[PDB]
Amino acid sequence: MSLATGSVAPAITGIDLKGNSVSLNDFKGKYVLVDFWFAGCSWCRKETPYLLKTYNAFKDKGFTIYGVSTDRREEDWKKAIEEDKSYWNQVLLQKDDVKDVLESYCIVGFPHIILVDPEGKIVAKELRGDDLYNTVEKFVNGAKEGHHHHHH
Repeated sequence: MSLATGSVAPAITGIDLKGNSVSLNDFKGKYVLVDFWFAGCSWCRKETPYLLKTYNAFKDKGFTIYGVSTDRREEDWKKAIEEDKSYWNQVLLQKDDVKDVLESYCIVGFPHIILVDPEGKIVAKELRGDDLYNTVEKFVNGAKEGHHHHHH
């Protein structure tokens, strides 16, 4: 396929709540959940709760949800964050950046969720519902700790 599990993902250029251009490399030290969404997308608004739980539970473990939105307005992007109550790293995709980013990810449809590792590679994707949480938990949570004393 165009993209594959383990392939390096391009850098996204999204504007933060203040107005700074934040890239993917700036969070390139955690498992980055790249969510492609916008206020006009019906299904993204449905999986918001799952992402919200996932972000708050894994942010400290070593994970971060990078929500990329590029709706009609910045005001509406801000509005959508208030609507969804989606408290995570939301970025406003620059209208030109959208073109490259969406295309290059082999993206011609929405929604779409990909799991990027700290090395910026798409480890997994198409994670659905609570499974996106469960899959991050599946990998990072435990069973690789080793319990070197006996329990820890």
